[PDB]
Amino acid sequence: GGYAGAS
Amino acid sequence: GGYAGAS
Amino acid sequence: GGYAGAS
Amino acid sequence: GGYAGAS
Amino acid sequence: GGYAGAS
Amino acid sequence: GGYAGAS
Amino acid sequence: GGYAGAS
Amino acid sequence: GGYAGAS
Amino acid sequence: GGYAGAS
Amino acid sequence: GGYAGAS
Amino acid sequence: GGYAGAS
Amino acid sequence: GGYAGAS
Repeated sequence: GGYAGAS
Repeated sequence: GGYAGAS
Repeated sequence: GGYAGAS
Repeated sequence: GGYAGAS
Repeated sequence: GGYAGAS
Repeated sequence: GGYAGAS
Repeated sequence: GGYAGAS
Repeated sequence: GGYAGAS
Repeated sequence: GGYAGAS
Repeated sequence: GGYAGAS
Repeated sequence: GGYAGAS
Repeated sequence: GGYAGAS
């Protein structure tokens, strides 16, 4: 499983 | 901003 | 399962 | 944000 | 079984 | 089993 | 940030 | 900034 | 089993 | 598993 | 920063 | 700056 975020 | 993920 | 959000 | 999981 | 949520 | 979260 | 894992 | 990862 | 996190 | 971040 | 590991 | 790694 995984994830990615950007702000 | 944004977020995504899965498993 | 998964998800994505953006603001 | 988000969450996912399973078994 | 499993689940996913996003807010 | 597994999981993934992102905030 | 994010987290993922499984067994 | 951003973050990503997986397992 | 394993894991990964990023902040 | 792995990760990458940038600010 | 980030962390990962497994066994 | 940035960081990356894996195992």
